[PDB]
Amino acid sequence: GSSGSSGVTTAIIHRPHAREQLGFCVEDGIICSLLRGGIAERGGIRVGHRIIEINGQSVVATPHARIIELLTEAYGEVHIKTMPAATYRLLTGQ
Repeated sequence: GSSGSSGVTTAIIHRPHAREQLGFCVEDGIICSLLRGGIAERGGIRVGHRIIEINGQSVVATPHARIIELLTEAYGEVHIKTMPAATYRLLTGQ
């Protein structure tokens, strides 16, 4: 691609199996720890960043509980949109 708007980080997780862990630990819609040598790292998951959208679904105002049910339902090609709470907030602060 040519038109690139550097801003929100987008990662892609490869979940070939359902009975397989994820590696990345999410807390209140915000990743904290990441499994070393797993998928998250491969896809593009980085702790500290907050989740605002998943599999094409706005979860910025969605309760973790649900977020989990969603991500889980999404297998194989999972699109997780990560964003730094700092920037996001500052953006939607005005």
